Parts: sequence; structure tokens; C-alpha cells
Amino acid sequence: IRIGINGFGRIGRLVARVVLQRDDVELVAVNDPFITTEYMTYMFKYDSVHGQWKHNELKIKDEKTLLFGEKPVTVFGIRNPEDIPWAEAGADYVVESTGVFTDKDKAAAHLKGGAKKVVISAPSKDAPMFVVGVNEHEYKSDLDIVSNASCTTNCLAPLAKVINDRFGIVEGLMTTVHSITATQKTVDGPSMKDWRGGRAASFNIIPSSTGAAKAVGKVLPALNGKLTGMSFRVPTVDVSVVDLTVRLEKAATYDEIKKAIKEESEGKLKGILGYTEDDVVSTDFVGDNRSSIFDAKAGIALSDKFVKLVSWYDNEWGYSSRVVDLIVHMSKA
Amino acid sequence: IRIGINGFGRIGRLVARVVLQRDDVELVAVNDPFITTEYMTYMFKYDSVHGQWKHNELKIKDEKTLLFGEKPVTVFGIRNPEDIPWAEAGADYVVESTGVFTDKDKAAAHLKGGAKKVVISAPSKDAPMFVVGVNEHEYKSDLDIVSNASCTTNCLAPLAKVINDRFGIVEGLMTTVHSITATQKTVDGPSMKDWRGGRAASFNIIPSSTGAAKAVGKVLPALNGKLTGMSFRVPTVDVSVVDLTVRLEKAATYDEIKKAIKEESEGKLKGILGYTEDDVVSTDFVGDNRSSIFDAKAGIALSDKFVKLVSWYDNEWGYSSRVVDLIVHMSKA
Amino acid sequence: KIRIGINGFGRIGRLVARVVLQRDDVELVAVNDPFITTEYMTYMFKYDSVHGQWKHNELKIKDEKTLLFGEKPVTVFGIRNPEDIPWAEAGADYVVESTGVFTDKDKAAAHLKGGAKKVVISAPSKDAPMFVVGVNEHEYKSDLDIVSNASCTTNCLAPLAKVINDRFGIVEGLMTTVHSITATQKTVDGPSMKDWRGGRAASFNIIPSSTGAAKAVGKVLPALNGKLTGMSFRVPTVDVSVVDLTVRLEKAATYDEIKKAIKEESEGKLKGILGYTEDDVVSTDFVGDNRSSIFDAKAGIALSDKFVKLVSWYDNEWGYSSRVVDLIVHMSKA
Amino acid sequence: KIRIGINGFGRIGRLVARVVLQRDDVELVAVNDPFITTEYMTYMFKYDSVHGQWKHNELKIKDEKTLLFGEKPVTVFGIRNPEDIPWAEAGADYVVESTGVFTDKDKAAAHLKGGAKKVVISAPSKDAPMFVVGVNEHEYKSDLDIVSNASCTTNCLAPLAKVINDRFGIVEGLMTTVHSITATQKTVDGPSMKDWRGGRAASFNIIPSSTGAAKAVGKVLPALNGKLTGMSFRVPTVDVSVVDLTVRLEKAATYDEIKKAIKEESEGKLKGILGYTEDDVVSTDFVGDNRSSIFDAKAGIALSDKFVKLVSWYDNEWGYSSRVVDLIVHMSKA
Ligand SMILES: NC(=O)c1ccc[n+]([C@@H]2O[C@H](COP(=O)([O-])OP(=O)(O)OC[C@H]3O[C@@H](n4cnc5c(N)ncnc54)[C@H](O)[C@@H]3O)[C@@H](O)[C@H]2O)c1
Ligand SMILES: NC(=O)c1ccc[n+]([C@@H]2O[C@H](COP(=O)([O-])OP(=O)(O)OC[C@H]3O[C@@H](n4cnc5c(N)ncnc54)[C@H](O)[C@@H]3O)[C@@H](O)[C@H]2O)c1
Ligand SMILES: NC(=O)c1ccc[n+]([C@@H]2O[C@H](COP(=O)([O-])OP(=O)(O)OC[C@H]3O[C@@H](n4cnc5c(N)ncnc54)[C@H](O)[C@@H]3O)[C@@H](O)[C@H]2O)c1
Ligand SMILES: NC(=O)c1ccc[n+]([C@@H]2O[C@H](COP(=O)([O-])OP(=O)(O)OC[C@H]3O[C@@H](n4cnc5c(N)ncnc54)[C@H](O)[C@@H]3O)[C@@H](O)[C@H]2O)c1
Repeated sequence: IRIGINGFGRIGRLVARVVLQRDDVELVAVNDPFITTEYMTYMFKYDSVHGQWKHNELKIKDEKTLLFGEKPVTVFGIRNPEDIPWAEAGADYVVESTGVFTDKDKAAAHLKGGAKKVVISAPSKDAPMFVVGVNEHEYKSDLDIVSNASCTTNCLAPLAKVINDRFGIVEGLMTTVHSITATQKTVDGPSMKDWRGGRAASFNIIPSSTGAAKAVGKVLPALNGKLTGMSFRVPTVDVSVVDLTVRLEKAATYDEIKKAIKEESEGKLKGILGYTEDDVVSTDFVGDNRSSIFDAKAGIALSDKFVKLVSWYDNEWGYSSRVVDLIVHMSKA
Repeated sequence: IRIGINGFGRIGRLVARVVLQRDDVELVAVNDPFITTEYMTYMFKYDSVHGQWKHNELKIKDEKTLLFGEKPVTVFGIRNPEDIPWAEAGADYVVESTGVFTDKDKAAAHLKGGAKKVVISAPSKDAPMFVVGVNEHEYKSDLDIVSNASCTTNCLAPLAKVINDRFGIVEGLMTTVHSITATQKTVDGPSMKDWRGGRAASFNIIPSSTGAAKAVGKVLPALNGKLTGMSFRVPTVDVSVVDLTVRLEKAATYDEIKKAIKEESEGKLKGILGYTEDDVVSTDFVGDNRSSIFDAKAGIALSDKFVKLVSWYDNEWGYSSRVVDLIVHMSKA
Repeated sequence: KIRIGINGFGRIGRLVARVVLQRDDVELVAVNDPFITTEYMTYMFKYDSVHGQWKHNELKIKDEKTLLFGEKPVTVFGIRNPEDIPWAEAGADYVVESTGVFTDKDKAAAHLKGGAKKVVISAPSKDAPMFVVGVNEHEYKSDLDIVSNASCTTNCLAPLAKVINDRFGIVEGLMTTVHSITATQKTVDGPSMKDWRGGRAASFNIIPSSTGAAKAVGKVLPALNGKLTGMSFRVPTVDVSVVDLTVRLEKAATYDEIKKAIKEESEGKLKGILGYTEDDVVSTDFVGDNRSSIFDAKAGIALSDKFVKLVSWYDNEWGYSSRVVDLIVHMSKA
Repeated sequence: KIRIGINGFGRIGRLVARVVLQRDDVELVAVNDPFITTEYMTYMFKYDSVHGQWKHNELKIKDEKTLLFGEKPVTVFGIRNPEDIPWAEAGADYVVESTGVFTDKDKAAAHLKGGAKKVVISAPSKDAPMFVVGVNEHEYKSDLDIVSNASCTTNCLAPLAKVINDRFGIVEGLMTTVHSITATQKTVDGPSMKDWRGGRAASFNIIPSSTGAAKAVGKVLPALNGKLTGMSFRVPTVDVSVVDLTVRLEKAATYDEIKKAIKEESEGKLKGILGYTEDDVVSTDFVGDNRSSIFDAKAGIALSDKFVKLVSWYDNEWGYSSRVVDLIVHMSKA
């Protein structure tokens, strides 16, 4: 299980922290043209949210290798995927976490290097989409390039599946309150694709567009077309919270809904879905590695068919775990 | 129209800025035991959100009077409402904006001074509740003490009334993303009444409880029991956004909903309800004095009976305007 | 008379424009920014996170070409390359270079090829002469093809440093600045090849950052050249900074006397440039303050009467943008 | 042996407790806070915005009375008045006074009435002697009924100031601190009768704030007494501060030599107290760092070899809370 990372960013570095820590996978190659080999060293070591790394990893040679205890990782800086030699240093698995190559077409440039699989660290217009714990088994050794969906979809689908599996969802609207990301700006700046997105990120509540509810349909067909949503970017560095307003087919009191989710959190969905009854706020989930954590005391019901459910997620650390879990599930057909 | 302010806080100072600016009202008395006469001078002058004041106002005498151009305001520091002599210096109208005296019973201590009316700057368990533009006409010269509802209710009811007036609301769930307030804490501290509320305010998304949807019923009886909601406190100094997920009786496309609201914003509800199609984020509404501003591009519809609507509000400045408008409407039966 | 052009419609670009538009003695001719659509330009100008909505005007007419500011029409350019900018072809005699990427004297010169008579660089340069208004803008000479309005920080420091120097003389001085974030920073830990700490998430760190401001003062105030050095920390505020000045003086003084001295100069030659407050100010109190430097009497502290620390506030965006307009005006007369 | 009591379960209260609980050489006996319910105490201890969830333990048993920390049981008090605190009745030999409201030597003494042998004030005092670990904790003498662990800032400054002083001697020095917000500040502009700027909304202002840290150094380091003075700015970060030191030295030096000197002392007597980094650090890099002062070589700047500026990082909450525990331990031995 040799893993390469394309784009050593929030997700890429975090995914590296996760990979290097597990004993069943190994980190073979990193690519990022914008970060020099040594600089990678600094970026990996220090982190504003996740803390200084607690094991070890340094620069061995002028530009080609880092040393983690005793495992070499080679370092590339290649602007173009097709010109990444994942082959010439092993790494059957590639995490595509640049944000520019989500088109299955564009991520395939990785097959041209020596790479058996590609995992895109975002939703794709056109790549099978899997969310661990909900539809990862729909996977096949014959799918070359795949997607781990998005952090929001990963938080939503697990709650969504359980909710519909047992009470059925007539209709659903989701709102997420979400932390800022690399695509935002420190001060009002240009972002042609999304205008509300150039506004100074830590000083505004910025409405923002999210395709996750339309994505839950595409990993969970019973719900296809039955949910949609929007988002608000707000000024926290990390952690987000999903807010789902749903209409239930079968009448259910709040307490019933509560321990139906508690059960799955203990059962099939342990490690993916969590459940809490504490008075948590978002810093409480920094470093939490579940996909979704249901917040019982938070949610609210109008009537036993109409209800609002709140679930947390650490958009960076949770989603990064799931990437590794997909990859491992991949290698075991 | 002589107005006194109890508790020279965010709302009280802002309401003072609003009163002093209008020509149809006058600011007679301010009470606040925790702020000395001169200090009031400093607090009124400078403001982190609203800017330095643009007309003028200074300390005349050791502890009893401030001078605004040529109008004296007397300054009290009395811990107990019943012992405030609103009489002995005029001021028929009192804005109760301390946050400790929302009980109609407790606000009545103001009638014991020389005061014809009291306006509570918050919801009351037991005081008639009015939201300008929605039910201010249900008022009577015989109601002694009143409530201007809450900032969220003031943002919600105007959208709510229009929505139900024309398409009918079967069921509604509201979420607000809301700025932090004086009740929150800079760092994790004690708040026995609400635990998620002691967590460091500018570093968390903090779920929080709101009675506004249950309050919209109590100024708009058609909707009584047909909406509820929750809130998220987030790290912006001012401005909040209401997010309403509603189920409509009569089918309506999004565009229809849009210009049905546009119309009222131009019509009956001008100055209370606004409408925009721009890419606004919350700083865009700092200083906006409407009750509610509908954000068209933001909202979303699943189906023509199920829809999500987004409206902004400047929790401090909008609500403070409305207080003055209630008071003025009061004095004119 | 006095038509102006702006290259780089960013924070300084748009703001210098809110200024040029509010004055009578100056006109806004055209703007260039290859990264902002003509309609986007109206959105960005109109709404501002720090300085509020713009309250006079203001729309566009030409599919891509022209913006109507009230009734004045501004020509809109989306052109990468500076010499490809036909400034004159839309009579733009003065060009504000607020791009951040052409602070070189030869670099800025590309604007002249375009048919343009002067280029003011809204940022310090390695070569272009540096003038700070109220300190040495008289060295301007009509020959200077290209100029620099130096930095926000140098504008807060210099005015202040002069009064202190020209009344008690500065022997030795060290400068710290507590500065707001800027567009060069990152929302989230990200790549900053030229400055590593500067890649760290901006609104959640106190970030040591470099500044030349204390040495630039020597270049605009050759009296002081070589006697000042400093550093900065970027911190999570959207706008407004503060200068922290540690100086030793030849001429003994008290805090009261240095306080009185500053007030004097404040209404003298340096009115509107150097300000003086004795209130309990905090940084939001200075948002939209057009003065280059505001001295804060109650904040500072003294060790001796020769060893002292001096506090000056400044709105890095608005004071500086005002100053650019000022300096241009003075170059039009002289 | 070494049982400890905490008055004021706040930021310093709860954190000194995460410390006392992690060590073997010390026990946590009981806590007092009239404003926190016994069950609330577990919530507040458990979850923390800056330092994460606590990862060893930990529950309660007694309706109101007792908390189980792993298997150690802690007695919970909700009592306003210090002398009403029967500390001994629950064998608590050492009392950490982290309330903020009893920093007076006679004020702290109320704890002794309660049957308690020593009171460490987690904050500087007007009277109580001030010891800074690694600088002068040896002046402790077994007679001292009551002690002060001084301030977070004095702990960052003193260690550093000594190395500089005892190798090149400080003639004259001025200190600035860029400091994180604390519980004394306000989310929103609100009343601060004792300090007006300190009432201003904390996460949206750079706030000038006062500090005695440079003068407290003289009281713990009488070599330096009267040669340092300073100020601070509070800024929108939740934890971690940085010290800005402007000093002139009798003994000429280079930046390299002062750099080498600090490193030396860093592993010498002052290991674990004074730290030394040459990396590209920012303030989050120091969250949960238990050292009292971390010197930052790349940040600082030098004017002469007698005029220099020195940068030290510090986690005001965690370093200080570690230090309190340290000083108590040293008082148990000596
Ligand atoms: N941050 C989150 O909460 C989060 C969560 C889920 C999914 N994602 C997804 O992950 C992807 C990256 O997100 P991020 O938050 O890490 O952003 P990021 O900006 O920190 O990472 C981008 C990285 O890619 C590198 N890069 C850019 N072009 C490259 C190229 N052609 N070759 C190699 N490297 C290149 C950059 O230097 C940078 O380090 C996006 O697709 C994003 O939607 C992010
Ligand atoms: N800030 C908002 O967005 C907002 C919006 C709508 C309603 N309100 C309501 O307004 C009220 C106050 O809100 P705020 O945000 O201005 O808070 P705030 O803390 O700034 O104001 C409270 C003020 O009351 C003074 N005070 C306390 N006790 C007093 C007493 N007994 N006599 C006289 N003065 C006393 C205080 O010194 C303080 O100045 C609350 O009821 C709140 O729910 C606030
Ligand atoms: N923001 C401040 O506090 C401030 C203060 C004083 C000085 N300055 C200086 O001002 C300059 C710009 O600063 P800013 O803060 O406005 O930066 P900014 O990023 O906000 O603005 C730069 C603008 O330049 C545009 N741009 C980039 N490349 C261009 C090109 N080839 N042609 C035309 N436009 C281009 C960008 O689209 C952007 O709109 C820098 O040199 C900086 O040192 C900034
Ligand atoms: N937070 C810091 O960075 C820090 C660092 C160094 C020193 N200090 C010092 O520590 C002291 C406390 O600081 P803090 O930051 O933890 O403050 P804090 O407000 O967070 O904690 C004070 C605690 O004292 C409790 N309390 C108040 N009155 C009490 C009483 N009568 N009896 C028992 N408990 C009472 C409060 O409930 C609160 O839990 C102050 O003296 C401060 O100078 C704080």
C-alpha cells in the first residue's frame, strides 16, 4: 500500500500526517511545484490548527528526498500530472489534492505516470464517488480513478443514510456553517468565479454555494433529488457543522431519532458517525477523525415528521482520515 | 417625545445615537450605574463597529449632565429601576435595555419613577410584544409596558408575514448565524445558564438557543406553533443572518417568491423589509437600518412548496431603529 | 486638469479611487486590472468590508469598456502588461502603480511607453525616489519621470520621527510595528516561498514579519539615514496599524515636553499629516482616518528623559491612499 | 505527599490542574469556585478551546461534593469567601490563588485561616514576594507564609533579561508585549471602569494595555531594578504572546554572539525554562509549550552591537501554569 500525494496542501499534508501514522500504508512520493523540498519540511512540521508533529521527518538531499525515521519519501515539483513519474519510485495509489484536477479526465494524467489508482480529494463532475461507510462497497477493482466526495458530503451522507434507512426522507434542505479554506482571501480581493468569496474571510459571514446535497443523491440513490442546500463561510480556521432540515415519512419523536443514531454510531457506523449529548462547540472537534458527529442537544423538532438535525465535522482531519480508509479499502477489493 | 434610556449598552448607546439624530424625539435621561458620567462620554463617542460619532456631545457637570449641542441630558447611576426619577427631569418614554428587567413585573418599576411608557429592548415572558411593520398597530394607549421583541424576531416576522400572507406556511424551521454579543466570553469562562455560551466567543461556532420562531407566533397568530429554530453564534462583531426553511401551502416558483418580496419591500414594508440581488456578505449591512434584508441570490428551493430563504439583519443598528419607531408610533396612538 | 490613472484596482487601488473621486482638484480617467471584469469592478468598488458602501454615484455603460462614476466616465482596461497600457489614449497624465508587482524604477517606466507623464508607485522602491508628504515632498523636482510614495509604515514613522529628531535629535532608535493583515497573507497555512511565516494562517497567528520602514526613513530623511531599524508583527485585524518607537535622544526631555512638542507640530506644518490624541483609543477608532500618523499620548512610556517609547496609530489603507493623492497634487503644482 | 488546592477554577486554575494531575510528584486535593457547579466543573475541565480535550480519566460521584479524577477523588468547594475555605479539613497543604481578586499579601492570607500551609498567587502582587523560576526561586525561604508566582509576562522577560544582563549587562531597556486576550476583556464594547481601552471589543481591536512586567523584573532581579519599563498591545488571538525587548548594553556584542549565548544558557541552568529556536515560528507553534520563555533568533534585529531588539515567545496560559507547579515543588523541598 504505497501512497503518493499530489499537492501538499491542507489535505495533502494532513493526509500525510495520517498516512505516516498508520502502520498499514506507506508514504512514497509527494508532488508540489510551489513548495521546495526543505520548505515541505517546515510546512509538515508546523501547523496552526493541528499542532507540531509528534514523531519525525527531515530533509535528506538537496531536492529529492525526505527522511521519516527510516523511510525515504521522494520529492517532486512537477507542474503537470502526466509528467509525474509515480512509477519510478513506487506508489500505486495517488491522492489528487491540488483542487485543479478534479476532472476524471485531468486526474487520469496520473495513470500515465506509474499509478494504479487515483483518489481525488474533492467531488468530481465525472468520477465515481464514494463516501466511506455509505457506499464504499459499491467500488470495483476496474474503476481506475475515484472521488472521496467532499467534506460536507462525507458529513451529510452518513447521517442521511441512517435517517432515511429508518424513517425515510421525503424532503431535505441542508445548510452548512463552514470554516474558511485556502480559496478565500484575507482582505477583499478578486474571485471571479465566486464574488462573495473574495470578501475578507475572517471578518464576514459569507454565503457560499455547495453541491453536497445534490451529491448525497449520487452515492445514495434513494435520496437522489430529495435534498439540496447552501452554505455560510464564517471566521474559524477549522471545523464546520452541518445543519439538516428534513421532512420524515414515518413519524418519529426526537428521542427516537436520537437513539436510532446512537445505535448506528455504536454499530455499523462506528468511526464514521459519532453521537454526542455534550455541550460541544467547534473547537471540541479539532482533530476528531470521524466523518460526522451528531449533536443531540443542538437539534430541534417542530413535529415528528419535521425536524432539524445538527452534526459536526472537522473538515480537514475527518475528511483526510476517510481518504486513507478509502485507499485501504481499495487495495483489498 | 422625551425618551430615557435604562442601561447604556450596545443597544442603549446605539438607540441614543438614533434618537439624537432624529428631529422628532429627544433624549432626556440616561441610567447606568456601571458607567460614570464622563465615561459615558467616551463610550458614546467611540465605537468598534459603528464609528466615531459625527455630530456632538460632552460632559457638562461633575456627574449629572451631558451636553449635546444645546440639549442637556441628565445622568443617573441607579441600581434599582423603582428608584429612577424619570419624572424629575421629564421622560415619558423609557427604553429598558439592561437585559436584567425583561419581566413586565420588573420593568414596571419604571412607572414608579415618572414614566408613562416602557419599551423593553428584548422579548418578554409576559409583556405585549410588537414588531414594527407587522403588528405595531395592535398597540393601545392603555398598555403601560411593552416589548420590541428581539433582533431575530424583528428580522423573521416581516419575512414571515409576507410569506404566509401570500403563499401560506405549513411548517417552518429557522436557523440563525449570529454575531457575538455582550453575554459571551472572550475565553472559556463560566455561564451557568448556558454552557456553550462560555466558550471563547471569537474562536468557535457556538450552538445557541433562540425563542424567536416561537415568538413569531406571538405577534402573528396565524403562524402560532408553525415554526421553531436554533442558532449559531459565530465570530463577527455585528450583523447576523436568518435562515428559514419553510414548507409552502400554495406552490410558488423561486422567482415568484422573489418579486412577491420585492414588492412589499417597495410597498407597505419599505424601511422594514429590504430586498437585494447583490453578492452581499455581512459587513455590507453594518449600519443598515432595516429590520430584515432578503437575500435573493442566497436562498434556495428544493421544490415549489419547499424552500429556503435567507435574510440579513444588523442586530444592533436595525433593532435600535425599530425601537425608536415603536416609541414614536406609541406617542401618536 | 489633473487626470489620473490606476493600475491595480486592489485595496490601495480602489481606495485611492474613492479619494480621487471625492476631491474637486483631481479626476479619475481610467483603471487597469486584468483580473477584474468591468462589472466586477463596480461590485468591488461599491462594497467594502472595512470602509463601507460607497455613497455617491455610480454605474457602467460600455459592454466591457466604460464605467460611469456619477457622470464622469472612466475607461476600463484589463491588460496584463504595463507598456501595453495606452494611458494617454485616454488622457491619463498620472498613473498610480498600486499593482504590488512593479516597484522597480525601470519596472514602473513601462507606463511612460504607454503615453503617460508620471507614475506614482504606491509602495517603496529599490530605486524610485521616496517622498513622504509633510517630510520631504519638496525634493520633488519636475524632472522626475517616476516617483514612489513609499510605504504605509514609513508614512507613519517619518513625520513622527522628524518632530522628535528636530526637537531633541534621535541618536539611536528601534521600531516595532503591530500591523494588520494584507492581501499577501493566507487565510489558511499555505505556501509563501519568499516568506515562510507569512504563509501561516493570518487570522489565527501573531506573525513576525519584516519591514524596511526604519531604513526607508533614512532615504527620505537623510538626517536619520542609518539610525533606525525595525520589525513587525502581523496580527488578526482587517485594517489599521500602530507604530511602536523606541528612541534614545541627545536632547533631554520629559514625556510632558515631548507630548507638548507633538501637539504643537500637529497644528503647524504637520497638520492633517501628523495627529495628536490623548484619548483612550483602540484601533477601530482610526478606521477612515486620513492622517498619515496619529500620535497617541497616553499609550507611550518613558524610561529616562533620553530613553523613550512613542506610539503612533495609522490606518494603513486610508491614510496612505489619501497621501498618494496628496503627493500627486503637489507634483502637478511643482 | 504534596497535596494541592486550587482557588479559582479559571484559565490558570483548570490548567495548573491539568498539570498537577499529569505529574507523579504532586496531588490535586480539592477545588474551590463559587461560580461553577460540580458537574459544570467536569465540563469545563474536560473541553478546552485552546488546549484540547483532556485525555486521562475522569468523572464525579458526590451529589455536589466530589469529583473523581481517575481514582483520585477531588473535593469540590463552592465558597465565596477565602477564610471560609476549610482547606486542611481536606488536607490541602498548598493553595494556588488563581482567582484574580486576592493578590494582596494580607488578602491571600485568608487561606491560612482555613488551615492551609502555603498560598501561591498566580499573579503579581503589591506585597507578596515575587519569584520567577530559573531566576530567583532560591530566595524562597521556608518562613514565607505566602508567595507570588508573578505574571506570565514577567516569566518570559526575566529569564531572558538575565542571560542578556549577565553576559553583556543591560544599561537601558524598553519592553513591548503583543499579548493575547484574556478573561478581563470584552467580546463587545462594554464597561471597563478601571481601564477604558480594555472595555473595547477584544477580537476586533489592537488594544494598548498596561503592564508592570518590566518593573516587576527589578523586584525579582534587583540587579535590574529601575532599568526596565514597558507596554503592551492586546490583539485578537486566543492564547500565546510574544515579548518585544529593546535594550542597550554596556558590553558590546553581535547578533550572532548574543544568539550563541542564549543557546548556551538554554541547555544550561535555564533548560526547560528558556528555550531557543531558529525556525520560522508563529504563535500557534507555541500552544502547549511548557517553557517560560522561548527566544526567537530569526525574528530579532540589531542596530549596533550595543543597541538591540530581542524576541521571545510564550504561551501565557500553559508555560505559566507549568511554572506554578514548578515553584510549588521547590517550596516543598526547600
Ligand atoms: N480544506 C478543506 O476543508 C478540504 C476538505 C475537503 C476537500 N478539500 C479539497 O482538497 C483540495 C485541496 O484543498 P486544500 O484545502 O488542501 O487546499 P490548498 O490550497 O492548501 O492546497 C493546494 C495545494 O496544491 C499545490 N498545487 C497546486 N497546483 C499544483 C500542481 N499542478 N501540481 C502539484 N501541486 C499543486 C499547492 O501548492 C498547494 O499546496 C481541493 O480540491 C479542496 O476542495 C479540502
Ligand atoms: N446586542 C444585540 O445584538 C441586541 C439586539 C437586540 C436586543 N438586545 C437586548 O438588549 C439588552 C442589552 O443588550 P446589549 O447587547 O446592549 O448589552 P450590554 O451588556 O452592552 O448592555 C447592558 C448595559 O446595561 C447596564 N446595566 C446593567 N444593570 C443595570 C442596572 N440595574 N441599571 C442600569 N443599567 C444597568 C450595563 O452597565 C450595560 O451598559 C438585552 O436585553 C439584549 O437581549 C441586544
Ligand atoms: N494594503 C495595504 O495596507 C497597502 C498599504 C500601503 C501600500 N501598499 C502597497 O500597495 C501595493 C498593492 O497593495 P494592495 O494592498 O492593494 O494589494 P492587492 O492585492 O489588494 O491589490 C493588487 C491588485 O493588483 C491587481 N493586479 C495584479 N497583477 C496585475 C497586473 N499585471 N496588472 C494590473 N493589475 C494587477 C490585482 O488584481 C489586485 O486587484 C503593494 O505594492 C503594497 O506594498 C498596500
Ligand atoms: N489567563 C492568563 O493568561 C493568565 C496568565 C498569567 C496569570 N494570570 C492571572 O491569573 C489570575 C486568574 O486569571 P485567569 O486568567 O484564570 O482568570 P479567569 O477569569 O479565567 O478565572 C478566574 C476564576 O475565578 C473564579 N472566581 C471569581 N471569584 C471567585 C471567588 N470569590 N472564589 C473562588 N473563585 C472565584 C471565576 O469563576 C473564574 O473561574 C489573574 O490574577 C491573572 O492575572 C492569568
